[PDB]
Order: sequence, then structure tokens, then C-alpha cells
Amino acid sequence: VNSFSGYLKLTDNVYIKNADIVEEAKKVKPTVVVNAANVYLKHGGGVAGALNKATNNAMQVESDDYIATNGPLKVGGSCVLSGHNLAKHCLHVVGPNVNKGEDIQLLKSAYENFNQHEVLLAPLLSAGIFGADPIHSLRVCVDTVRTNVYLAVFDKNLYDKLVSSFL
Ligand SMILES: O=C(O)[C@@H](O)[C@@H]1CCCN(c2ncnc3[nH]c4cc(F)ccc4c23)C1
Repeated sequence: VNSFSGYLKLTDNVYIKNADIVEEAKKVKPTVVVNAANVYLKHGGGVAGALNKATNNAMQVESDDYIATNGPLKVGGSCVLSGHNLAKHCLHVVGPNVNKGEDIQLLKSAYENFNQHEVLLAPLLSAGIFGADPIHSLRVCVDTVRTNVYLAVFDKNLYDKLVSSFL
């Protein structure tokens, strides 16, 4: 039993809710919140910009130190950093950004990072400003992630769609 509330169950291990991940996160304090990061951990907009804003820019300060030490992530890769006031940990995962021409096959590799964590609150990778089809993204998520994932979808219209077209 865990503290996540109001989700619809898609599979044994995938759940989904119309929610703001920032507000979903501040209430649950999940062990892991996933950020839809870029390779530079520059959290300017989308989920990343919102999450970072909710940390009063502490996420960005920590991220800049990480990059200064380690260099950029790989597309499809991830790193674990602090969750600040939102979660114990933040798993920064780089999905491919279609608006940069990145290969969509890397979306499966991106979701594989979720399997290193027993339970996660997460957005749909490569959705939103990253330009992928959130329905394809949901399919890859369901077919790749084996751990327990709670998907927060900000847009009510999108959500209702994803549900109605799910197989
Ligand atoms: O649409 C984008 O560009 C992306 O970021 C994707 C797709 C939809 C939005 N996004 C989220 N997914 C789940 N919760 C969210 N809360 C937010 C608050 C914001 F100010 C901006 C985006 C989100 C957000 C992931």
C-alpha cells in the first residue's frame, strides 16, 4: 500500500491521473519524482521548468554543479539527484526531443531508467514540449517499465484521450 490517490489502473504496474506533477509531488512526497530533463539539465520550461520553479531554483543550482562535474547526460540516460521539497529523489530522465530531431527509438531506453526504482511519480517522457505523441509515449511506457509508475498528466483533455485510446 502506498499514498497515491485517484489514479486509474492501466496495467498491473502502470497507473495514471490528471494532475499537476508539482502539486501531485508536494502532497505525496514520493520517494522518486521523474523530471523530463534535457542533457544539460537546463530546466527552463515544461515539466522541468515547473518542477524547478517549485524548488525555488534549488534544482537548477544542484543540476549546474552536477553538469560542471560530470558533463551532459546522454539522450536516453538519467541521473538521480535530490528531490528537494517535492520528493526524496528526482530521477532526471532525458527522452528524445523531436523538436531537436532526436531518434524516437531512444524513448524505450529513456523509460528503462524507471526500472531501477521500485515506485515512481512521473510525466510521460518526450511529451509536451519534447514533441512526441503522448499516446506512443504511453505505449512505450507500458511495454518497457516493469516497476510501479504513477503517470501525472497535466492536461485534462489529453488525459481523457490517452485513456479512451488505450489498448
Ligand atoms: O507539454 C510539455 O511541454 C511537456 O513538458 C510534457 C507534456 C505535457 C506537460 N508536461 C507535464 N506533465 C505532467 N505534469 C505537468 N505539470 C506541468 C506544469 C508546467 F508548467 C508545464 C508542464 C507540466 C507537466 C510534460
